[PDB]
Amino acid sequence: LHNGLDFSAKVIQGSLDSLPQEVRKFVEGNAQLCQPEYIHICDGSEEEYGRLLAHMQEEGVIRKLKKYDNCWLALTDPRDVARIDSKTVIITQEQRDTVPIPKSGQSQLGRWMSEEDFEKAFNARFPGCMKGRTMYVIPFSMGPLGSPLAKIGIELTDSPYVVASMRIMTRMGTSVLEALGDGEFIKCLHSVGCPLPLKKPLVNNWACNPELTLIAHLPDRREIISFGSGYGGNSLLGKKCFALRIASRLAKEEGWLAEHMLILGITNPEGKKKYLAAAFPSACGKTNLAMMNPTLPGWKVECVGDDIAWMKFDAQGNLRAINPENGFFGVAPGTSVKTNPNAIKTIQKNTIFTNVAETSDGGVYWEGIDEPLAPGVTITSWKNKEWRPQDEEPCAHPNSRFCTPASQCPIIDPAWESPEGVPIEGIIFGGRRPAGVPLVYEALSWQHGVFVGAAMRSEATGKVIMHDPFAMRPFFGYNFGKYLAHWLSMAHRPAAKLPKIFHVNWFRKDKNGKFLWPGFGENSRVLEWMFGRIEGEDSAKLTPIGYVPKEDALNLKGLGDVNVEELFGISKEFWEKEVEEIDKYLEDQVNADLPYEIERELRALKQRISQM
Ligand SMILES: Nc1nc2c(ncn2[C@@H]2O[C@H](COP(=O)(O)OP(=O)(O)OP(=O)(O)O)[C@@H](O)[C@H]2O)c(=O)[nH]1
Ligand SMILES: [Mn+2]
Ligand SMILES: [Mn+2]
Ligand code: NA
Repeated sequence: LHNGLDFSAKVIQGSLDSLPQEVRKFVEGNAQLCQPEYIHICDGSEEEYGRLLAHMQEEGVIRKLKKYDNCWLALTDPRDVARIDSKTVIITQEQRDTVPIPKSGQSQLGRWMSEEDFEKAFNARFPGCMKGRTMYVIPFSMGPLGSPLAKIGIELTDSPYVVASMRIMTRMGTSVLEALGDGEFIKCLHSVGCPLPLKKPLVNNWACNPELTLIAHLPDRREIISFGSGYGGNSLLGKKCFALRIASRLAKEEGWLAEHMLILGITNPEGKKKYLAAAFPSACGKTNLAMMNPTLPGWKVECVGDDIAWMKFDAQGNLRAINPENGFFGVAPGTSVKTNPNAIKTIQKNTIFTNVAETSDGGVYWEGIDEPLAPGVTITSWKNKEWRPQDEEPCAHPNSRFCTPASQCPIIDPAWESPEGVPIEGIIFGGRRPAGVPLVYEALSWQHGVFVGAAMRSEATGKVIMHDPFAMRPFFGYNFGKYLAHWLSMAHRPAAKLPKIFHVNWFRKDKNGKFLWPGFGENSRVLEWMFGRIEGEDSAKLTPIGYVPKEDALNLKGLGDVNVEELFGISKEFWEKEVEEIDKYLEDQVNADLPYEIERELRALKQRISQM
């Protein structure tokens, strides 16, 4: 009767008419709601990318890092990398489907919001929120195009930084739209929450709305709706919202697993290769392991992924894993030639850095780079101030990131994009435990291994030790007890070849606070032991917590005087306290949804400890 709800006049790249019907409805419906000035349907081309970077550069949104080949630096409003799992929620009809109902306290395992409450929140945020801005339409694949394990999303965003970063971290553009056709997709809606004219002053040329920041997941509607943050997991909606929260619920429904795991391939000196997955929390070194440079001669490690694993048993019973990401969104501080040489070589081109320091010669700098600068070279911190080594403040934000293409990693695995995925033979859990937990132990069974994941604890970074089951505490898409049952159910599947489960601790300290294990490339010696155990080698000693390496089973040559007594010590007094703490945690936090098999493993461990 007038123009309908036809936004064709506002399209500045692409065509609404060429979009699949349901994608068009999603775009136009949100264009009506958010009132963007323009619509840009991303094609994923190199020209689109380069021009958007130059535009952001011209506006002061990012700076070019002149030392490198096509690298860039964004400095955020410091409010936009504050703690916001308080503002991260999942909407379902029933709270219990999202989190177990705890016995004593508040839940640590997720944060539910009612549908009613969410609709009020949404109505208070999104209407007119993109006024004066371009709505970018990002078609993206999580996983290799045409992998039967891949899933597709469409992200609408008003942030060019999100567009640039999603090109790196996902497969993005016209080829995705063509692969999608009329199939299902996850609807991803994002706004920085700063319509023009700006109602509040812009800090550091970084649009955000901290007071209204809210990151919502609606698994029954296949929707992620995120408002007010331009940063990381809040804005790149593939990264955690899709990769873990939505995907874990899809996995539950469909019979697969979505996990906070690296995936690596390891080849021995006789050419035999195995793939392993490992779940460690933030600050516990997944990215270091995934890209490891092994010290043991004749061994090779190659990287499939450093953060997310989507895993499904195939008809032959093999546990096939893909990396659903297209890049590495890695913590910058602590990355050096020493700790991650392969990362150092990946990130010197075509990489976007956020919240690190800049050197006067146009390079990057951060705590732990271990790379001295020439006299006269000066440093600008992530707060855009002159910075000196003898100051209180760090030069980079402690969780600042690089965002780099996976294809550039010099040890990227030749099957990192194989659509069928890679066959996983081992799953590793671990965190930071300064006391009591040995370097490595092996679980006694699948059920025991699921308990080991469930019981994971890690020192926060007096000190505090917190539970982080499966390294998924921030990320469960649904009730953690039901997740445990889902894991346990894999054992009753036809022909499943259940991988061996291990627990590691890189972080045990002696009584003066010194690390007992050197770690990093030396962890290859632990992987050698795991490799042998998967192969059935008689290299294990039974203990109350699981199997540990026999005396002399680990290759310790070249390590000198490693204190093996302390590094492998298992104390009854420590483990008595441990099991009690785990018992109380699971009772409180999982309560009526704790599977029988987990409670049984808890009872069994308590019993074996009692007989020490
Ligand atoms: N002592 C020791 N520290 C390690 C080792 N591997 C990694 N680290 C430490 O782990 C930290 C880096 O881990 P992150 O990159 O935060 O961990 P991540 O698991 O990749 O975290 P996300 O990217 O947030 O998922 C640094 O403090 C490293 O020094 C190791 O083998 N030994
Ligand atoms: Mn990482
Ligand atoms: Mn992570
Ligand atoms: Na900035």
